[PDB]
Amino acid sequence: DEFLFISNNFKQYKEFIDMDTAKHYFECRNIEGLNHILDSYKDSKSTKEKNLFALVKVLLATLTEEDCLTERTYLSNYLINIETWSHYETVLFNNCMFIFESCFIEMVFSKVILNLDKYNTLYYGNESIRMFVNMLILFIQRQEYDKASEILAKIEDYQLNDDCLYERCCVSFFDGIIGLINGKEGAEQKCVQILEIFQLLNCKTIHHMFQTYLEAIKHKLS
Amino acid sequence: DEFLFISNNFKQYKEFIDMDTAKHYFECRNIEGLNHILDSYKDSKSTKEKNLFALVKVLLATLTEEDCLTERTYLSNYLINIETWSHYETVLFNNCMFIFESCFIEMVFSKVILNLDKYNTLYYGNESIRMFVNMLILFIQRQEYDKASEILAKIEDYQLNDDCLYERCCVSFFDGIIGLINGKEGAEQKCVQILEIFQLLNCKTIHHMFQTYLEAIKHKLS
Repeated sequence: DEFLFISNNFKQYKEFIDMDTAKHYFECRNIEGLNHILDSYKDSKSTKEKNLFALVKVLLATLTEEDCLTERTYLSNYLINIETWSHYETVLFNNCMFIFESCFIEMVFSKVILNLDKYNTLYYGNESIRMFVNMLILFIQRQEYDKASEILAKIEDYQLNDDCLYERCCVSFFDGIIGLINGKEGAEQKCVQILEIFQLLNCKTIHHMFQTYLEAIKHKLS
Repeated sequence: DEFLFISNNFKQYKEFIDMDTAKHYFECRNIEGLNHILDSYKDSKSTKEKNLFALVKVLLATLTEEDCLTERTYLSNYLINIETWSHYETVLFNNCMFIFESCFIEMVFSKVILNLDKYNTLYYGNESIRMFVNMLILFIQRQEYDKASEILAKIEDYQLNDDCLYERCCVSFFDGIIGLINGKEGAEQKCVQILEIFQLLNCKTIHHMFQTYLEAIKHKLS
């Protein structure tokens, strides 16, 4: 029957939806973001309600140049002081890691690296890497090379856990990027080689993405 | 983490809610019933979408003198042709068993009566009985007494199964009703005794329900 119907009681899944909704609400519509904030300050009592309000506020602030230090520091606080990693906090982190300072991001990453393995027995098995790469990108666009390299070394030591090759591809490619901006020896060779392996397997989407990135970095290399 | 988050894929749970929406839309709101039918004939392709469309059709038709024999026959069809019973169909049946012919209902009772035990290991543990009474009243309100007593005899045979005390109370009360309309021996005594036991424990809601029903039957005894 549906006794699993009772397993609806974990209906905080709605939060996930709302967040996700808001995550794309950020794209265009503003006034209903305002409505969102209205409703979520009507219900500003619980910690996750506060988290949601904080995120919507953050997005609204990037939309309208507003300062939002309260909500920013709140989110940073919450994500730093979480003990055990659940998908909720990984979603939240992946969403709002853009306004985070690289120290906080570094610490959060330092935390996920152990509680990650449940994604590795299990799209979502890539959520991990989807996080890692995101971080890396944000470091390279923030031009924090030592911290990026720190992530890379950490991940390469933790490459022992997952033998998935999209991982090793990304770490070698971004390593190549580091060498590229640092002006190292065979960096661009690594990058363009990985691009070559990407298009060779006729995986046109990913190859397009990473080629676009490499050419964007080359452009910014002015 | 949330690997139970992946178990969102059983998101046909929406149907339940949708159904539930209509369940209270039927009480008052018409216009969004019309909107519902609009959308559900817009999407009249899948079987449960068809089920929902049929239910909304049914409710709007009881509200607004429409015939809805087609959708009636559809619902009857679906509820006859399920092999193994799930909570979904208990919900659907409990919703639309009002416009049904007692024949289909009879077969449904013959089918659900075995698949009941998931409710019996397990509000919802009483849902089974919540269905039965729904049937029973509808039989007496349709004035089909022999069928009602027949069902009751079956339930008393299946009383061996569940030792829940709301059951024996209900069957004793309705048995009393049967004796009351057939004019059998000391029936109303049994009824008023059961009501008495209800009100003695100061559970006024249930006692109120069954007393108002009993007085309605007393009235119709003209």
